[PDB]
Amino acid sequence: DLKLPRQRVDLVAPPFVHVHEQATKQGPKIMEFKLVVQEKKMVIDEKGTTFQAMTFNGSMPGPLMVVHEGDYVEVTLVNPATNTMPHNIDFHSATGALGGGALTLINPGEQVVLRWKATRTGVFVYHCAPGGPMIPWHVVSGMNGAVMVLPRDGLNDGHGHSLRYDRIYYIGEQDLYVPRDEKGNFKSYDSPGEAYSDTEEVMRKLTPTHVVFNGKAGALTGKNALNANVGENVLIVHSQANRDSRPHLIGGHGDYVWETGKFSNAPETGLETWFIRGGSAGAALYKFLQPGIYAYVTHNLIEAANLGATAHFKVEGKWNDDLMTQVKAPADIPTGSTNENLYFQ
Amino acid sequence: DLKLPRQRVDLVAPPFVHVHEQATKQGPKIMEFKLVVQEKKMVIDEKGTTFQAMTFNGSMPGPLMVVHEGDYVEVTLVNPATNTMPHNIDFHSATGALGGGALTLINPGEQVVLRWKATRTGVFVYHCAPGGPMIPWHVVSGMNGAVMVLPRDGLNDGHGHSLRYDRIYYIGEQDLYVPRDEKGNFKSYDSPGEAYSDTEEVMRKLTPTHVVFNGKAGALTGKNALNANVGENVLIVHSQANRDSRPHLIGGHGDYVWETGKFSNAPETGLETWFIRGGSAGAALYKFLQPGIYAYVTHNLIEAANLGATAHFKVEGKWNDDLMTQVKAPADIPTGSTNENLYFQ
Amino acid sequence: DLKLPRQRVDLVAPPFVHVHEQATKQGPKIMEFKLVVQEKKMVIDEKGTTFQAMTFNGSMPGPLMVVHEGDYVEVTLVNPATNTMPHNIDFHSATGALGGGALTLINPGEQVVLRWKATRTGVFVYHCAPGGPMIPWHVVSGMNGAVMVLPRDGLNDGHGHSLRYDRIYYIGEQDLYVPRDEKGNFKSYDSPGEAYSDTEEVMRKLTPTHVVFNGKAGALTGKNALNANVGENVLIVHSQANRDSRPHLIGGHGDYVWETGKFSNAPETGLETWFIRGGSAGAALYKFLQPGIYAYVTHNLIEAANLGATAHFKVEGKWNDDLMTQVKAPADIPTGSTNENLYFQ
Ligand SMILES: OC[C@H]1O[C@@](CO)(O[C@H]2O[C@H](CO)[C@@H](O)[C@H](O)[C@H]2O)[C@@H](O)[C@@H]1O
Ligand SMILES: OC[C@H]1O[C@@](CO)(O[C@H]2O[C@H](CO)[C@@H](O)[C@H](O)[C@H]2O)[C@@H](O)[C@@H]1O
Ligand SMILES: OC[C@H]1O[C@@](CO)(O[C@H]2O[C@H](CO)[C@@H](O)[C@H](O)[C@H]2O)[C@@H](O)[C@@H]1O
Ligand SMILES: OC[C@H]1O[C@@](CO)(O[C@H]2O[C@H](CO)[C@@H](O)[C@H](O)[C@H]2O)[C@@H](O)[C@@H]1O
Ligand SMILES: OC[C@H]1O[C@@](CO)(O[C@H]2O[C@H](CO)[C@@H](O)[C@H](O)[C@H]2O)[C@@H](O)[C@@H]1O
Ligand SMILES: OC[C@H]1O[C@@](CO)(O[C@H]2O[C@H](CO)[C@@H](O)[C@H](O)[C@H]2O)[C@@H](O)[C@@H]1O
Ligand SMILES: O=N[O-]
Ligand SMILES: O=N[O-]
Ligand SMILES: O=N[O-]
Ligand SMILES: [Cu+2]
Ligand SMILES: [Cu+2]
Ligand SMILES: [Cu+2]
Ligand SMILES: [Cu+2]
Ligand SMILES: [Cu+2]
Ligand SMILES: [Cu+2]
Repeated sequence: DLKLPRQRVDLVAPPFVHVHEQATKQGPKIMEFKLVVQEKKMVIDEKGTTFQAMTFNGSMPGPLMVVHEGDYVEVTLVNPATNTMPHNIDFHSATGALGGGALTLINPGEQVVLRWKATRTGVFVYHCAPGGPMIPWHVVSGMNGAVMVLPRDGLNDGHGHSLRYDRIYYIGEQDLYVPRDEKGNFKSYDSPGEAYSDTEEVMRKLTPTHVVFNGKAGALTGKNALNANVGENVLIVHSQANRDSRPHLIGGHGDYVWETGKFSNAPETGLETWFIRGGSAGAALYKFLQPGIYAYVTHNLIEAANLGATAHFKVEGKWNDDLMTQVKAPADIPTGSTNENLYFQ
Repeated sequence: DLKLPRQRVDLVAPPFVHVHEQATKQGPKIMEFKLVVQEKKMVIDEKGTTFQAMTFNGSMPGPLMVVHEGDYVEVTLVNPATNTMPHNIDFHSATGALGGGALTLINPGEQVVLRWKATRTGVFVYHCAPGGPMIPWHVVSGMNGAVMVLPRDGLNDGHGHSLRYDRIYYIGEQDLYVPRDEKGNFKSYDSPGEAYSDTEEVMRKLTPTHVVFNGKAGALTGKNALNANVGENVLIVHSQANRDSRPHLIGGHGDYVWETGKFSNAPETGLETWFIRGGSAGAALYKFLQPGIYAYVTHNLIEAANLGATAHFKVEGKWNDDLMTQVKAPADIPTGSTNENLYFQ
Repeated sequence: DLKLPRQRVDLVAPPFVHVHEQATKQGPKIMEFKLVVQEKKMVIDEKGTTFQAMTFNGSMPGPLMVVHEGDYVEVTLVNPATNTMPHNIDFHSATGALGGGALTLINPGEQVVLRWKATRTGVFVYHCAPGGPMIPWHVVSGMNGAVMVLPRDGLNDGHGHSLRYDRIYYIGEQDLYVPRDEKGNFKSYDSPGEAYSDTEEVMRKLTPTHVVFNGKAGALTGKNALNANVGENVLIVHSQANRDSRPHLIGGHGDYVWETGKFSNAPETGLETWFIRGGSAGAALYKFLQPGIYAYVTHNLIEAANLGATAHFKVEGKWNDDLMTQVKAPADIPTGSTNENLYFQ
């Protein structure tokens, strides 16, 4: 008796995002999505450490879903019989039944269909939440993604001006809790159930062993750097389902930032570093002004450099010497400025 | 020579709140409160772990005090002779003398009377702060609560519209640092002074053993779930005197959120998760739209599920299938969608 | 071919700030600064613990630089041949080349000259970032400071009213990771290179051993308390290059707070406690209303009291009994209020 047109969406693997309109003249639709749970061993760092991951659609994070305010979102959640555990889904975008968790619990060999109305604009976390201690364990094993609910007129600056992005990337940040043996080496297991007891002990001390973007250390560096061009406005959606993060674009800014992630609120302008509260998604727009490599980090630099939480942008274009220039390349310290140099000595 | 009418307030135990007006036509009053310090052993988790608590009025958190802008707050602080330590009180709502700490130090067998003018609107932490290392130790032993200073016209949305709550709950979140023996079992002591040295060692590593609402794991679940009804606007005041928190209402939202807690600032709209900075109180309004169980957590889900930080709301009313429905209950995965399902495989 | 007037600035050691105008009728200038790297052993706590620090200009934090929107900032970075490591500088205020890091790498015996345009208003972190794991290690060894880019019309309240400070202080907060031996005693080293391996192990567990203002526990207490007078509007700039903080002025407030630190955004009013995201600077204005000692802390009170993170203000002036008074000094609890006292018993 919901009498609206239906539109299948084909999801794509992060950090990319399925095709969508920003501003739309379409009316409300039933937007149809499918998520398939996959339990699998995955490589999470550059030394080849593995862990028993649980995922939506085989990725950490799960894929970004994009709809408009007033759409209905009809999600088929599938739990293949090759899986070992029950799973469900909780949309922070949705109203009632623990975000849908209380209507989507499925055993291996089952699927369920949930519909929720997109009444709240912004970027939102979705995650598995089967009950009790299994809630944090499924989330920190990788069962979390995000959904974006755009206003039908697209983004604005909170002051009556339209904002349009040229490109969008979804950065899902994952805190991982990998057990170690007595010598400090990471431990391997043959199933998620076998890893559980040792993993819960690490989780209880609230200190991750790894903090990664797109599921592994180095996943968005080198060959898999994020592309952009000088002049492009880029939307960077950042989610963290369990733990705080402080995003920073090294050599850039957040031109417009919704750090609490909700487009009914005006964005902040010109941030250096923003804050994604654990259990949320946020978003930053930036118009690139300079070519070159840009690191995108959480600005706990220990987590960024030593636990896995660095992505790169490779930006093509021409250098602007008015914004920044090397006036003098590295040279020998004269003599002759010794007394000057002071001085604190 | 302060020539105003006096009004006694009788405090009640959290999560409930003493009777008060939102909007008032009363002028400034001297609002009279009494807090009695109680040192006592308390049960803090579902396994019956005890710890040597220090409290205002026998509860963690201490009770919520409610006054209006321009009121004077006259607090009698009592330290019974059955107590073993000195105590005092610091109101983050108050101006001068370290929030009142420097005027309220009392030994067992003494009481003191402090008056502060409510010049700043919002929700604010109060806590004990006797000096030096005793400041964190008294606070993380449970000596903290909150005070709400309402505007005389009540709450508003920052855009000229009145906001009224039907119900108010005060959620005090407490980080606890319980010593363990060599086998990992929690240790018991005969007095707070005996527990101190071992507790300070845990405190120094900044990782709590427990994170609890209303003083213990499970304190606001089951029989003591928070009641509401569909259509009610509920104000949820959240305080944390020592450590950050990220509140989330599972299956709901924050319709209007003052996460820094101060009603001179417009609230944010439609949040999924908000952020209570350690040493502050914040507040969220929500109008319930769906019946059923709602979990209220800090969205570090490890802390929520495994260290004690989950409350429940039980909401009566009729389900709205337009907002959310189970389109198809759990069923067998057909065959026939195998190739479809993809695909990431 | 940049055809503007040049103005040398002489930096001063924090928490003080070089002379500058708030509002200015000067046009854009090339503002010339010099920073000299100094590696040196420094005392970081009241027990005389030492560590192998790395600094800009011999201080933690490095000094505050102040310029106006549209100025060009020309920084000579010097790495004396007595140093052992390469260094560079990344301005979060600057656009391109990793904030300048990619144009300023210098070996001992070298200097480099970088120019960046001050296109973004606010307070911003600067820090060393030589590459890879050396980025967090140089930052948490003390190589970080801040730059303030004022609007040419000075500060405003976001609602068309000018804000002017009488005094400015720069509080740089530093998380330190000092290795311990098997007995728990802090370890000493003859060089930063010798300290590195043991320090990286502490860094990896994300729990600092010390959290200090102006480079050491007690650095802004006693003789070095910050001075003010009743009626003065004081700007308190707070930076943290690697880790979150939650500033609080005990017995005061933040009258106007830019916790994300960027003056294109209206400040929040009347905060109790604010939040400096790791990798950022923020700023709070406060007009002192009461004389006496004020503690300024991070409101993790364990970090404030037990790990080093307390500063003091000593404020001269006359006490205002309307704002706060001790109605009755500590006295014997009567008898006769026993039944009253209740009650929770
Ligand atoms: O009381 C609401 C509670 O029930 C759930 C089932 O988990 O949703 C249902 O609500 C009613 C059952 O008592 C029915 O009217 C409805 O058919 C059903 O979806 C939860 O969503 C909610 O928490
Ligand atoms: O971190 C403890 C200790 O363990 C060792 C191996 O015994 O390294 C492990 O931990 C390192 C830090 O996480 C990893 O780099 C490595 O993959 C892992 O085996 C030691 O090298 C280290 O001292
Ligand atoms: O200098 C203010 C300082 O004193 C206190 C006492 O702890 O308040 C007092 O201030 C004056 C004492 O020098 C008196 O005028 C007043 O009677 C008294 O309350 C503190 O509140 C403050 O930090
Ligand atoms: O956590 C360490 C280790 O200690 C034991 C008892 O030896 O359990 C203790 O710690 C648990 C986690 O906090 C608690 O659930 C329990 O109350 C406590 O005794 C072991 O069971 C555990 O492996
Ligand atoms: O592609 C930009 C990249 O180069 C740097 C050098 O580290 O800046 C340079 O940019 C160009 C070199 O390809 C030149 O036009 C320019 O002379 C030079 O400064 C970085 O700043 C940037 O990341
Ligand atoms: O904290 C561990 C343990 O080590 C000792 C010395 O063995 O103290 C060290 O650690 C203390 C806390 O950081 C410091 O106060 C002191 O400078 C340091 O030597 C013990 O006293 C303590 O139990
Ligand atoms: O400038 N960021 O590390
Ligand atoms: O949806 N919260 O765990
Ligand atoms: O009131 N601050 O600890
Ligand atoms: Cu799951
Ligand atoms: Cu959630
Ligand atoms: Cu006390
Ligand atoms: Cu306080
Ligand atoms: Cu360096
Ligand atoms: Cu940086």
